Amino acid sequence: GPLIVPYNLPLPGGVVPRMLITILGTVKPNANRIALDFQRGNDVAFHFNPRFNENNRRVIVCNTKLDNNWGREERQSVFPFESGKPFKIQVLVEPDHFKVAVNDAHLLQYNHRVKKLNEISKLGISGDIDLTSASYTMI
Ligand SMILES: CO[C@@H]1O[C@H](CO)[C@H](O)[C@H](OCc2cn([C@@H]3O[C@H](CO)[C@H](O)[C@H](O)[C@H]3O)nn2)[C@H]1O
Ligand SMILES: [Cl-]
Ligand SMILES: [Cl-]
Repeated sequence: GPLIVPYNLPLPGGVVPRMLITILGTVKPNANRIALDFQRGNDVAFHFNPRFNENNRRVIVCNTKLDNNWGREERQSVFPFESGKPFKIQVLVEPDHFKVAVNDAHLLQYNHRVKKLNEISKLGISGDIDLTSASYTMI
């Protein structure tokens, strides 16, 4: 049975290198967006935002939100998600960046702008997905 979206996954004591977060789900048909939000309190340390129809293009927007202001976006035109299809997102925390693979293929990395990794204590998962699983493990 699917989890309820938007879904909140506590990250006890924040994130740390060698921490692997795995999100399993299926994209809804005619999906418009997906969002992962690694949060430090109200701040979003790492925002991972696949957009299925931005001016008829598919793009993943990544960014950080500090004191309610979004920063400079990082955009990646490789777009492995497809409406209707099951996906696996793996977010591996490394010393200098978040490393994201989708369906076992490296997708992008996002350098740490928020430095207090052990305060990034919650992951919000939202958008047009049926969420199957969300978990973490130390590798
Ligand atoms: C290609 O240009 C863009 O096209 C967009 C529509 O597809 C919008 O018009 C953008 O400007 C408005 C905007 C800003 N944002 C926020 O960006 C955050 C990450 O930086 C987060 O994703 C945040 O949720 C989200 O609302 N969303 N829309 C515009 O810059
Ligand atoms: Cl699609
Ligand atoms: Cl910080």
